[PDB]
Amino acid sequence: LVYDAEFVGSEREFEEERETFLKGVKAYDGVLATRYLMERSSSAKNDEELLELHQNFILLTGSYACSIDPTEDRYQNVIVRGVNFDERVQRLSTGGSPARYAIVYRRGWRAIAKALDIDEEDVPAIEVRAVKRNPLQPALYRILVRYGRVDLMPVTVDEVPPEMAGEFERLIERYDVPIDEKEERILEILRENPWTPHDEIARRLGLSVSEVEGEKDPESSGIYSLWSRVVVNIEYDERTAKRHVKRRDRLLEELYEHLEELSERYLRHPLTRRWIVEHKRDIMRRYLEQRIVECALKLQDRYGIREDVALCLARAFDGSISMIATTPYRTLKDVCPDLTLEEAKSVNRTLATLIDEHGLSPDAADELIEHFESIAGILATDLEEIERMYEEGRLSEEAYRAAVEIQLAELTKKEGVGRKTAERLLRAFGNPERVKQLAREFEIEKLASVEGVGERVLRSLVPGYASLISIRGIDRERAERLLKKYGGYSKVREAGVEELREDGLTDAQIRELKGL
Repeated sequence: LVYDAEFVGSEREFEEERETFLKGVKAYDGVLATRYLMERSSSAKNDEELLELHQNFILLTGSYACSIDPTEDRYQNVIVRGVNFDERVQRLSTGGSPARYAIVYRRGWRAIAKALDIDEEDVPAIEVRAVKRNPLQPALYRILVRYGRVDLMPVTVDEVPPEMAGEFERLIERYDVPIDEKEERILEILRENPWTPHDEIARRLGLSVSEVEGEKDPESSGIYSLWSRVVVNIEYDERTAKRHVKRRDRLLEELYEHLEELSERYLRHPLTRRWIVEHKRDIMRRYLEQRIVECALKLQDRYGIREDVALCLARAFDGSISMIATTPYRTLKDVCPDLTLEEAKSVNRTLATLIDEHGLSPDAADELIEHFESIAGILATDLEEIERMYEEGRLSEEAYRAAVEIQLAELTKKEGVGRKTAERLLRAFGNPERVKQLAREFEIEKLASVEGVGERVLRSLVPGYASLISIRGIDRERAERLLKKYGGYSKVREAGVEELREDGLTDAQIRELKGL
């Protein structure tokens, strides 16, 4: 399966990027060496200063990865497992660097390491998908890298705020970000355990992994997209960035200094940086083993896949189920030939949705998955872009018709909304998700300025709009004020009487609002 990229930046820019990449590899080797050590014994798995060091390596790994491709244009033709990521990024509403986008994926680093001709080390991996022992809220960790947030990524366990870990919730709240129904379901689970794995969440909510995740953009739906809304609203702080950059280099030497010292307690040979480079492959198969295996038995007992195949797919994808169900049939079959269509539908639900429910060829299905990754990715794409594509004939007739179907389907699924009204809306604002995002943001005048949009469609889209306007004495203009003022319906419902009478609302209105 193809991995590849091409560097198009200046000679001086070229050397800068390799300095960054090579440091990140040095940081990620920390994460691996600490893991090797703790699976050696009982005591090692329970040594406190060992867990703490493990985490500081993870933080530094994240920091250098934020620093890849600062000008958003040093690379082109980024391919991961046969798919061009340039195109992925350009269709997303905020665009951005396809290099950092590629690094969020298991094995994505291969594309970039080719372009930079990295050969100074065996298996020069940078990975950023650490879950159970992550200092930060995991999903958030990934989205900081995607937007190159050198400034926001902390570089020491000590400086990690409770708002990026323990109460990640305050961060959402501080920026008035709109959240949808599905997203509310997710956060429930995370409220008890913020380090709950995505597939486990998926199991307990009866949803596939891709619905849980979403697209790495504000204009989508899932924990990924939710975070993107947030991060894009924090303004960039040039000073912190500077501080982090001068402080980070020294830490990497200090941490390695700390590892050797501790390593002597559990071995007769110390873990020097030299030993690590020496025994790279040896050190990381220990990690990959259990990972691959825990994933092969899952695919058998939770998915009913023959043992030979389960073992094949696990290996190919470095033990990630997430990655497996973002992958088109033909390529899953390409590396695992005994794989039946039935069995592949069992792992990728997106696939089973367009075939069993919408009714397409496996060919058109693989098509849509290739260009847009998932159902969510189709909805995050502008209706007129879709057309432009088919215009120059990149989408097949069967594929083009289907995308148009799924997009309107997201609107016409509702109570009062019809075909042509949904079209005009996508024409005025681009895509469905931006429409729903605006409806949660309560911009009502802006929406009713479109022809076909009256109170019947506002009662269908804007949450708590029906609830508020059906009150006697309140009008549109007024509903917009109050929902914006307090943020959301229930925050009006549960507001204090002093506050609400301050807004000129009478007791008759308040009683009914509270519902007394």
